[PDB]
Amino acid sequence: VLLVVHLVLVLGGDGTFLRAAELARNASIPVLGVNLGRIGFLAEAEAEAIDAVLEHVVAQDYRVEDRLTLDVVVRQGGRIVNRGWALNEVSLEKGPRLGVLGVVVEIDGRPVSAFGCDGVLVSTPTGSTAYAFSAGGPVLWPDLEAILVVPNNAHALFGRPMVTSPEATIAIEIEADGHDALVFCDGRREMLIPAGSRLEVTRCVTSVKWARLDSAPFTDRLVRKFRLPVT
Amino acid sequence: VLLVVHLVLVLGGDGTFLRAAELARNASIPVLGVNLGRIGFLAEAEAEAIDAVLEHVVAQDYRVEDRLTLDVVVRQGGRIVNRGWALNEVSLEKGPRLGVLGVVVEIDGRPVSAFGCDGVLVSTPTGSTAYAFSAGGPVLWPDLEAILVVPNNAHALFGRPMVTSPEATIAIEIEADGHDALVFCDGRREMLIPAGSRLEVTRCVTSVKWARLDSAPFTDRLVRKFRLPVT
Amino acid sequence: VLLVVHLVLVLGGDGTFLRAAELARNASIPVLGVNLGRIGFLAEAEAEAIDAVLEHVVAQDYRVEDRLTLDVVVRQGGRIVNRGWALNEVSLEKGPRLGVLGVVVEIDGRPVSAFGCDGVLVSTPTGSTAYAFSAGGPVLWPDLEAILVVPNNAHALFGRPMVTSPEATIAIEIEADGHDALVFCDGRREMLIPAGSRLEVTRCVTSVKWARLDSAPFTDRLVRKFRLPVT
Amino acid sequence: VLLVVHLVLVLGGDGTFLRAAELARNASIPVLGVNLGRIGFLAEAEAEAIDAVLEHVVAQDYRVEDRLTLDVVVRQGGRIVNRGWALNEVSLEKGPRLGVLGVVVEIDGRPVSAFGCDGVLVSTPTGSTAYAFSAGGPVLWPDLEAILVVPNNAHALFGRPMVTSPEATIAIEIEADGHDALVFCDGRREMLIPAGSRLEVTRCVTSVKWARLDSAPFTDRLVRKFRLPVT
Ligand SMILES: NC(=O)c1ccc[n+]([C@@H]2O[C@H](COP(=O)([O-])OP(=O)(O)OC[C@H]3O[C@@H](n4cnc5c(N)ncnc54)[C@H](O)[C@@H]3O)[C@@H](O)[C@H]2O)c1
Ligand SMILES: NC(=O)c1ccc[n+]([C@@H]2O[C@H](COP(=O)([O-])OP(=O)(O)OC[C@H]3O[C@@H](n4cnc5c(N)ncnc54)[C@H](O)[C@@H]3O)[C@@H](O)[C@H]2O)c1
Ligand SMILES: NC(=O)c1ccc[n+]([C@@H]2O[C@H](COP(=O)([O-])OP(=O)(O)OC[C@H]3O[C@@H](n4cnc5c(N)ncnc54)[C@H](O)[C@@H]3O)[C@@H](O)[C@H]2O)c1
Ligand SMILES: NC(=O)c1ccc[n+]([C@@H]2O[C@H](COP(=O)([O-])OP(=O)(O)OC[C@H]3O[C@@H](n4cnc5c(N)ncnc54)[C@H](O)[C@@H]3O)[C@@H](O)[C@H]2O)c1
Repeated sequence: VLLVVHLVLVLGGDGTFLRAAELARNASIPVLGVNLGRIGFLAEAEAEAIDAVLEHVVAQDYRVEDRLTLDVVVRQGGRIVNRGWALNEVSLEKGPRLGVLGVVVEIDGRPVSAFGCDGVLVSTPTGSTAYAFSAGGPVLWPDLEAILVVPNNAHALFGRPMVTSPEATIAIEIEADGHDALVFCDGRREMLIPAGSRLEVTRCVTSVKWARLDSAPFTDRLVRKFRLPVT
Repeated sequence: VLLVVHLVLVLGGDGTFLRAAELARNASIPVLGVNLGRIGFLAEAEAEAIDAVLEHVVAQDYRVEDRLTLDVVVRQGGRIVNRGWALNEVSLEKGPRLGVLGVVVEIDGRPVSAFGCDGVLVSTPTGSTAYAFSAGGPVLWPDLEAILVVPNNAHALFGRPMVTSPEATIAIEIEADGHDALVFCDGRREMLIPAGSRLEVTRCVTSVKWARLDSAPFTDRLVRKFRLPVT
Repeated sequence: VLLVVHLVLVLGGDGTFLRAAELARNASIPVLGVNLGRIGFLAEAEAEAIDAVLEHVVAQDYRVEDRLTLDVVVRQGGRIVNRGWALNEVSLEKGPRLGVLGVVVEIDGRPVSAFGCDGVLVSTPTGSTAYAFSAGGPVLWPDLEAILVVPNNAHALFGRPMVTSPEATIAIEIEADGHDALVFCDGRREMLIPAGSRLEVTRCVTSVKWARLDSAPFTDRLVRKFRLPVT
Repeated sequence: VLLVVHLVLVLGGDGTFLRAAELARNASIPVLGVNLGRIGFLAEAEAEAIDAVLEHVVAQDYRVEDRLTLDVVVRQGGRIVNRGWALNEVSLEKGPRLGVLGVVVEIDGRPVSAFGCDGVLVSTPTGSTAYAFSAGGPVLWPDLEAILVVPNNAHALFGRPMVTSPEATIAIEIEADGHDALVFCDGRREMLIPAGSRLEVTRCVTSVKWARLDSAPFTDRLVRKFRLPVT
């Protein structure tokens, strides 16, 4: 049992959760998280109804559901040249003081889209209401089994989000003649994506573990924290 | 093994499968079909290499996935007054020479959003590439197990497509105080919705049955039928 | 100075202005109105501080901008068979118990896109916050001089809203080979469109006349009527 | 008369054009540009029908139309702390190895939207078919008079593009507690946007000059170069 702060417990926020989640996954030990004042999505609770929280983790009140989390590898011609993971997503991204980045999205070996773009977001349903949400994404209910593909500012006619089945092979091909790209996962863990390389995102063998205290619907979080006028 | 035209076999189009597959639906027997010149999505075989198909119908060579399908009934407080099912999706539609239709959208029995609109769409993943796509909805992998909610011309701040978990219950309550609506199922099977009714879609217990001949990736159908510019 | 209810004065709603403003339209005399409790966009005055308004109607204190309005006629090869005008917009709409409507979209007499759909919308900038908004269209500043094209539930790769120059001619040719459609004007004034017709909208020579009482910024209307979350 | 390369003439592409355009504006001298093989939007011609090009610039075949171009100022409390311009746009942007950037969009002194975001794109109609296009933007016909406001990946419920009248005051307020932001214009001319600062985009007194050789419709460029299936 462990704590990361301002079974796994975390007392802070979404930023700290995906920080939490990293090891909690790593150690196949269910993560648990509670808000510390600052409003954030992923946190099952606020820092106000506390005692019950801790108590329930001692009284053993929660569950662990297989949240899709993704494994990312960059490989240089046959040759895996880098590996990663993320609870939220794998953000393919261009440098900042740079221009449009050339990229090919292939799913299950068919290239579904090519374009110039800020980058590509392949996100879990678990993180469907983040950046991918930012990029026009649909909301995915955390318990789905699927992969979310949402391009980042694509100079293209077609960039409609695609949601494929949990078992497919998403590939971003980085143009040779172009620039080194970037990958960040859940906000951290940058890696370099050399031009000519090729991203490849897939489901990771070990999903992370999500400790539900209130076994209530996503619909209850989603409206309250986003402030949906359900009028 | 029956034949239908514009084991189940059909020589027509999308509405011929929905017609064909309609009857087979009750007769538990997997649907299979050939597109008829003019672009048709769900046809595993086309109006060009039709003959060759036959073999799979004679040797009975293909496989069947239980595609998520949806069950719908309109109810006025505890009184289920009608039910429908769908291959593509279930569109609630306002009267035809009418105006915006009054609405509150509930998911998980939780109200997510209220508004006037053309209406709201509830789709099977396979229907995400039909009406829902046109109406602003994302692409879902056909083999998915999940439900898609797309509001139809919603005079709203937010009408983002929602991809729900198959273990859900989507319900739209129709304004009593206003006009009676319409509901369609696979675009066919229209039904009349009393003002004040409550729409309610859920994962259908009896999937449709699919005759897959050539086990290629969905990205190959999606590309040609949609003619995706990987330009 | 005439009064209409759910100088031109009205005590109703958006469709009461469109009704009121309708007749005044021929009578060249600026429209002015008060919203009636339930949210109404175009009302420069509301159902709360109504009385105070009056002054501007008695002292005749306000000003008039010539809001771009549009002229529409349906023609079958050189034969203009009907015409309409609009405050908000001009929606081509498919038959009501029908299916997708066949279409080629031409702007500047150049074909930009073809498809089936619910239909296509042509709007005055003031109509961009009405149907066109709901149908996927952007917000245009009301005082604009420009025309907005928004396709309505278009089974297409690309149906991006188009904001054209007022010095243009937008034309949608309706499939002959298929079904007859419908066209509306301010949602009212429906017209029947023969299959094969050719829709043609252009900058209307005779703008509507606007009675602006309180010279505030449009962002103040837009915020309250829309209730924009600057949260 | 002057040339920038691989009255103003330019022989290269869109990248070089907005490079061209900078001074050509600066020296109130109409810009003119011709493709040099590499496909790009803004260039009136290709490097294949050349002689006529040059010739027409000597025979004086073209025109100069007042393309909206924008003036940008960043000011530190009353105090203008930096000024800019751009033919395309003013891109408000967060650092790259950073997180969501806090920002308030006010038009004509009413704050229309606040959110966390990659940044804000305020673009001319002249550049409507670029990044703003990337960010979900509508296409604006170059000759319009308007300002385009398109947020860059906003963690917000509402980020609908807004098109206001040419004479309004767009303001992005950079949160104090946040991070220094960035501005790039047409790809160049970076400037630093300190937290607590406040962006302010407006029409620049001197529009740039666009030299039309073929006085044809935008619709002709737009379909050909984008490859619109107008089928
Ligand atoms: N929308 C954008 O422009 C943007 C900026 C970069 C990062 N992000 C997301 O933020 C996450 C990291 O956050 P940060 O601490 O680095 O701060 P940040 O400045 O990058 O902003 C992140 C915001 O998104 C929220 N968030 C994080 N993960 C989420 C999720 N899965 N679902 C819903 N909301 C979530 C956080 O609470 C915070 O409000 C990344 O995993 C990425 O998904 C999106
Ligand atoms: N686009 C719209 O706004 C709209 C309006 C009416 C109904 N529909 C759709 O019509 C479908 C039934 O089609 P129909 O054969 O009766 O003809 P139709 O005249 O209603 O037009 C259907 C169009 O959608 C295509 N289509 C049908 N199912 C599809 C699928 N699952 N994936 C991709 N494309 C598909 C057909 O090829 C055809 O081009 C319904 O499932 C509904 O989704 C769409
Ligand atoms: N949302 C849709 O899919 C849809 C379908 C039918 C027609 N319409 C719109 O209906 C409008 C006429 O409205 P109605 O009074 O006859 O009632 P209605 O029953 O057709 O609903 C109109 C709704 O749009 C609002 N509205 C009307 N004009 C507006 C404007 N210019 N800006 C912002 N909001 C506006 C009204 O307040 C009302 O909420 C037409 O101009 C058309 O744009 C929209
Ligand atoms: N879509 C994106 O993700 C993205 C990336 C950054 C820059 N841009 C745009 O590109 C421009 C600068 O181009 P760059 O040479 O630095 O290369 P770049 O790598 O930034 O890509 C720019 C692309 O946009 C095209 N372009 C530039 N201005 C345009 C316009 N006004 N309308 C239509 N297309 C245009 C260029 O031809 C090129 O294909 C900037 O002004 C900005 O508008 C957009």
